[PDB]
Amino acid sequence: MKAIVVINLVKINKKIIPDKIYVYRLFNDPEEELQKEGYSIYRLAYENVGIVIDPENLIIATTKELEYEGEFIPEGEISFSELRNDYQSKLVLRLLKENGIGEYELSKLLRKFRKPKTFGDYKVIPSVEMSVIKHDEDFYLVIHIIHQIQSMKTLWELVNKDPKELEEFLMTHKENLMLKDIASPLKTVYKPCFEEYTKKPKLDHNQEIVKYWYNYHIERYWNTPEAKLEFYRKFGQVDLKQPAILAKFASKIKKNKNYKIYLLPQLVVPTYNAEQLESDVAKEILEYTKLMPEERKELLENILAEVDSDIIDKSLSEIEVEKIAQELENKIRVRDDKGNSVPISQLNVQKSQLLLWTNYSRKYPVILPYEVPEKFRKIREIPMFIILDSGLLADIQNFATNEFRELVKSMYYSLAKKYNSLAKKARSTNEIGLPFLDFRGKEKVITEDLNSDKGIIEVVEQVSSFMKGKELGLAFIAARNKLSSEKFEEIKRRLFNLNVISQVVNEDTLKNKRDKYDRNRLDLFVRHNLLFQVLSKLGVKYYVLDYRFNYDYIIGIDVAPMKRSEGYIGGSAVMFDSQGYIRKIVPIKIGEQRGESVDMNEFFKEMVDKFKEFNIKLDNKKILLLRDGRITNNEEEGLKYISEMFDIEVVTMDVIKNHPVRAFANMKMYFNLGGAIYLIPHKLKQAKGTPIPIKLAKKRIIKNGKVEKQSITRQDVLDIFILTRLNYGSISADMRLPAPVHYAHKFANAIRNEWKIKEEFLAEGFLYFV
Amino acid sequence: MKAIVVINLVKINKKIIPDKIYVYRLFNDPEEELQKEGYSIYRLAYENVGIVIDPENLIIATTKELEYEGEFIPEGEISFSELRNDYQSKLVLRLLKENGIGEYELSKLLRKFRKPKTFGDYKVIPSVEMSVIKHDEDFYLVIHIIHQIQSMKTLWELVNKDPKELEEFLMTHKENLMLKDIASPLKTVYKPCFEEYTKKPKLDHNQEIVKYWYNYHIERYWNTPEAKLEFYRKFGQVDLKQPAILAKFASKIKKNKNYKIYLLPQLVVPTYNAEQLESDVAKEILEYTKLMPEERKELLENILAEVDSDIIDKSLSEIEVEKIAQELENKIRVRDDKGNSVPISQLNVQKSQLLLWTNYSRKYPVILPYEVPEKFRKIREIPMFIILDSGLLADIQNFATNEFRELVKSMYYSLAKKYNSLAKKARSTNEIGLPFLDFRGKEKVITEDLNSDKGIIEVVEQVSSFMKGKELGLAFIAARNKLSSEKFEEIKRRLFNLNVISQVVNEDTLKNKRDKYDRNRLDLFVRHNLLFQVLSKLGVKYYVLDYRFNYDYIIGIDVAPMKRSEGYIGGSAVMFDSQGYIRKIVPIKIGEQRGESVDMNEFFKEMVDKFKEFNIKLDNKKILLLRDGRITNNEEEGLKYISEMFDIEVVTMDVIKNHPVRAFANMKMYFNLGGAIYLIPHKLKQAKGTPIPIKLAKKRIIKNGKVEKQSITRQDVLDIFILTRLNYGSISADMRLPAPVHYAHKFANAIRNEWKIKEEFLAEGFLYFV
DNA sequence: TGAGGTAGTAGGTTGT
DNA sequence: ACAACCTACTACCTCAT
DNA sequence: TGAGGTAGTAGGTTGT
DNA sequence: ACAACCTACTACCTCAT
DNA sequence: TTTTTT
DNA sequence: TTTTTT
Ligand SMILES: [Mg+2]
Ligand SMILES: [Mg+2]
Ligand SMILES: [Mg+2]
Ligand SMILES: [Mg+2]
Ligand SMILES: [Mg+2]
Ligand SMILES: [Mg+2]
Repeated sequence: MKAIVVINLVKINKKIIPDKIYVYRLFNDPEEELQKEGYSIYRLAYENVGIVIDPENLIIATTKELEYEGEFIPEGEISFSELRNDYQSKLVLRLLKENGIGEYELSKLLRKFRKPKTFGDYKVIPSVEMSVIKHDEDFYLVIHIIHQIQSMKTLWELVNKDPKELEEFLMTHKENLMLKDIASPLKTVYKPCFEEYTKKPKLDHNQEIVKYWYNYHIERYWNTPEAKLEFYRKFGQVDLKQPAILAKFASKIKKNKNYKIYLLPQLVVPTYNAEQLESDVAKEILEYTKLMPEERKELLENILAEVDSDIIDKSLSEIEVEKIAQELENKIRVRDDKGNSVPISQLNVQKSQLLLWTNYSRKYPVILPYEVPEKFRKIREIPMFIILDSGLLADIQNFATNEFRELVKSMYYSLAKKYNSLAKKARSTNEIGLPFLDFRGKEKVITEDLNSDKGIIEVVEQVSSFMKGKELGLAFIAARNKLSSEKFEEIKRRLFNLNVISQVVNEDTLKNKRDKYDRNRLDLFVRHNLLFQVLSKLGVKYYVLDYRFNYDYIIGIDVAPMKRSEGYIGGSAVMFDSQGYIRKIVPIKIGEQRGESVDMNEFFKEMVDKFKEFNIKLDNKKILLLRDGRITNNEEEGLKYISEMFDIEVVTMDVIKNHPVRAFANMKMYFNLGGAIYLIPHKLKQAKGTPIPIKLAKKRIIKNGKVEKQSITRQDVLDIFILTRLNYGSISADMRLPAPVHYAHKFANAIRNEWKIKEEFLAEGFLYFV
Repeated sequence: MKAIVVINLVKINKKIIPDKIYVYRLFNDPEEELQKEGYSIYRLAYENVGIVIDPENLIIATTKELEYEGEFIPEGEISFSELRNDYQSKLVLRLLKENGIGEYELSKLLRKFRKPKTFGDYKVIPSVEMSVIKHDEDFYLVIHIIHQIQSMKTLWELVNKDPKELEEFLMTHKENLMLKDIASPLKTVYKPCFEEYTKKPKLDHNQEIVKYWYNYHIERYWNTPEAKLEFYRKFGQVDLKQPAILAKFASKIKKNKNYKIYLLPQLVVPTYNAEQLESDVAKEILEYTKLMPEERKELLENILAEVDSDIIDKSLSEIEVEKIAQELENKIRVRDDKGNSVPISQLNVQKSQLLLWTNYSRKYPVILPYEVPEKFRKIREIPMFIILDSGLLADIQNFATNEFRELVKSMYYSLAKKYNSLAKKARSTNEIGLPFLDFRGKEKVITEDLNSDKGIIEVVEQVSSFMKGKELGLAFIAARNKLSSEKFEEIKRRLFNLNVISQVVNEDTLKNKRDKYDRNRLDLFVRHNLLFQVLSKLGVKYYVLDYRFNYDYIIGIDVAPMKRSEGYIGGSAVMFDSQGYIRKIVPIKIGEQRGESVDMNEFFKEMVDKFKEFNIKLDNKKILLLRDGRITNNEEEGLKYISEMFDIEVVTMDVIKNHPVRAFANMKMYFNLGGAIYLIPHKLKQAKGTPIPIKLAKKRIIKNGKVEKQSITRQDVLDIFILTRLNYGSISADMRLPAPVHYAHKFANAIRNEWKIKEEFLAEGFLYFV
């Protein structure tokens, strides 16, 4: 099918294209030839109305003649047609500013129809973001409406000038509080310092220090007789009862991490966080930053109407989109009562209703898991523990215990008996069957304070003592609402170290997610999701795709920052076929690295010993590589080297999720724009908000040490959309990313927290990190 | 016993002690109140004849009145007696320079009796290093004679100006070559850039670039008409046939690692490395930097004789040392023919002659291993592989194969049969016994190019295919001389991943270490060492100490850098007793960190689940903690927190191996100086050189959250000396560091290369990283 | 990389 | 010219009867 | 931390 | 005012007959 | 509802 | 000397 939709793009008149472009080459960084801190090769090319076409060799392209006080050589001339499309778009975007078409102007135009509002102590201000895209031979401007939230009160006029209140404020927001200094014209963000173990802030009470810093702020920046008037009006006199906060830089470009700083809690403001604000106010600050497609369309049309210039057009652009058929969603292969491989279509049911029979067994068909792991043939008995945070009230603890026990016995055991016996065990003897989750007897319910080291030590000691001689166990943790991080991660890591798979539920769910009719029971949605997630963590694949993929492997790659270091960690997820029609999932860990660039040589070496069929078994094996972000130049250069030796053919694509392009409709679709493909694979069930598409770009084929660029066809889009529909963490899931990228992200995040179990469950689809 | 020895210390006249010391406090870094190049708080205190007594708060102590162009406050006055001993010593050292007693003067005085020599293209220059120590109430100056090696030829006049020769030089020293720019007055060191995979340098041939850089060097630094004369005399004209080398900073303080640099191979020199120089010249450059104790004594006495000043004395100092008895070395507990526990004393044999019977069995007693791992009760079968680098000649390959097979069968199997049968298997049935190392049949000898990725892949494939269904194997690798790093480590890591323990021998050993009588056999020393190391890697402890230690555990801690990251890795080694008389070794991995400071909270949490007896079983457990280096303030602060909860008592000591203090004698001894203990535990078997002592300092006791400083007694020194004599990597070993620190270093280095086997052999004494 | 020792080259962290 | 210390790498030299 | 979506705050790497 | 993307964290809102 | 089933 | 011993 097809349709016509309106997108937030406006055409650009061709008269803006420059006639003559000069090219210059520098010999040294402008920051060193001269001495002006902050000056870079990009600022020099910006001030001359130009772009940087070679950052390594310092080669820039300019419209005017270069006005530089250093050393350079002119490399000649160039025409607009000899630049690449990206640089053409960047140059056109730069030229749009010289005609008054800038973000500073369009934001002011927008703020005539949407006014900056004030909620509590914060202000929300609309703004726009502008980009340029070359579709075929015409340039289009992309305008995206965003909001910014700022604080109108300093840290002094927030705690009512009581130092103790400042102490509570600093201590209760220890993890994620940052202070921005507004008295400076750089607006640098700092982080407060805290004492180890004992917590508590690090204040210093000394009048001389505060006097020196206040006078330094006056003298260094506002060094005119006039400016001191607004300095005294904005912040007042030199308050002396205010302590000084120990703080460090939030960034690291300056480096030299011995730079102590003293912050006066009178010239700084908190940045923004809804955790430090009342719920009734956070509800209305939100729902103002989210706009329906119609509101965006009317606002953009008004902005275009109130622009007086020939350069840009007066109406938004319309594009032709290709709709996605409904039949594509219903392409999964579940297994029925007997043990067949019936499509889910021929049961008059949808994927969401997959465990409705376990509570009724009279109105909905009985549906059984498609795949069960191999180690469950020998493993038939699994201990289960219930851990409860002592910070909850007794009624909540009893409710959580009862809910966990009922979930295990009433819901899981029915499936465990209908699968193991009714459909399997042909004559008193079968091999693969669902295990048994004990929870039997006392001393398996642990009630310790999970927010302290002593409680965690006691919990670990108890579980380890009970776990002697065993190899796989399950745990249900009922945690409090305010459980700090580095304690959640610690609990999960120390439980994984004993080969115990854990599932955590927080207090707010146990108190506000009660059922519709029976208000003394957990909601059906939550219970079904919990059972599905536990089954997926135990290695059971409840359904598989009915699609037939043309490749032999599908690999997703992602990179995550380290916890306490300056480095990065790579992670990947690999899906095999062995016929095309059925897939498995195995996570692969790539080593540490210095930047966001995966060493493709070490990845394939690690992907050879973890295999049996090799990458060159008998003939050429085709590999599909989806990259979260973009394929860097080093990754592409290192793929030709692998293709030279291993004799494989790689097809690489880039998946992007943060782009300013929007389509003003609510349906699953895709369209081709600027050489890339924008795909909306999901539908929004909430009233307020606009769906964010997925950008597929830069498809290329590498073989025999050669790279050939290609264009994305319809089959690739259909394959990506099909891979989108494979989620093992939620039955009623409508996600955006494809499965390999989605699970590579989670595996990288798990490695960041050093969550490893046995290295042998990973090979058979155990997904503890899901 | 006792003796009197001469140490390189000279007394200092008390008249130098200052009368009045001023104290000042700054408000901001002098690099920011003003704008200089590298001005710091330490340079400011140096130029005012003073020290920095508080770096965090910027509090400095000065002798003169402070002359500063910024903001500061005087904190009052202080007397010399109120400073700590370290700051008193630093102040006295600073005051020694104002009287002409500096390194620049004493080095010039020394260079009258030792002249700077020239070997090949390098120059060796003597110099001195000076320190100050306060022993009881008098200050002593420590003078240490060192040498410096510099290059008198640029990179241009080293390759005879042939660009191809320059390419060969750059490619053959790719790993460890650095270039220092001598045309600059900062003498900054750079590292050349190379192309990935394909290797080869990164040169740029362009006359304009070389002209610009040469003129920039002339203009920026030597900006006087006179200086250009020596610039033209030193380096010559602007040579134009010289390419430009791509290079980056060797350091990282500047950061911003996109700042490429172009180096002219005419203004830079190699720094120094004996790998790039002829062997006959490297032999004579060495043996000139090493001095016997007598030469050092005469040189220092001459230096003191030719000093005209009252400030320092005219003769070296004499100290009273306590000798170490011979009986202490012979305190190991080996096990005899029957299987008893006789001390090695009652056999008329020494530790080195521990396997002389396996070749004679008629002149020396038969000696059996004390301990054998528990996993060998079930394991009775071990595959053995022989891997040979294809870069060796055929005769060397055959010799290596024959030597490995003979080592396994003639030497090991005799022990394996005398232990398993003659002494064990009382009635046809025993449990613990030595396994069998196959090398059975062909297809267990692998000959592939180990310097390339293809050869490593093939080797891994073959070993993994043969290793199917097994759990422990052994490998002997015969590698070439020039085997580059990152290939050795890769081979070891990929072999460990298959649970194969490897031992590597290089080509130079197989060609020059032939036996005395039979020149077609490997030397006895090398063969015995190889067998001992293999046995230790397999978990067999051939001997244990006869000492009785007063503590329950001994823990050694070390920190190592990361390979591709900016971070650090902690490692530790723990020795248990369970009675005080016997010891086991278990390595413990501490997590990643940002600096050289181990998180003591996470270490003890990891040391609880890896235990069974806990740190608080029934009563107080004493822990001894030896730190490689020094205990940082954060580590000490985090130990009181642990002592508060876990109810343990920790005794911490600092072990230092790089200090300028020397004793002019050759015997095992120790003495007390400046509050620290200097211990010489080994004897030098080479003619040239002086033994380097071990500095034990800063003993302290932590319990109930309280820290009490203590003094090192004789029992602590005896314990450290006894722990020194426990090495499992060499039978004829006389090392310096204690065993826990020595093995913590190796475990940290192994973690740096990610060498992990199964996490279950680690807990029971396997030492694959030794 | 037989392993330990004594010699060099370069760089980093801590201090409190 | 900020002291003390760590780390990585390279080279020779000696070991038991 | 039921899991996914849409909204904010801050920071980093790549380009070639 | 260097684009164009990634990461970490926080908050609400909706889900299957 | 602090289990079954064999 | 590209093994035993059971
Ligand atoms: Mg990414
Ligand atoms: Mg990700
Ligand atoms: Mg989860
Ligand atoms: Mg260390
Ligand atoms: Mg070490
Ligand atoms: Mg070794």
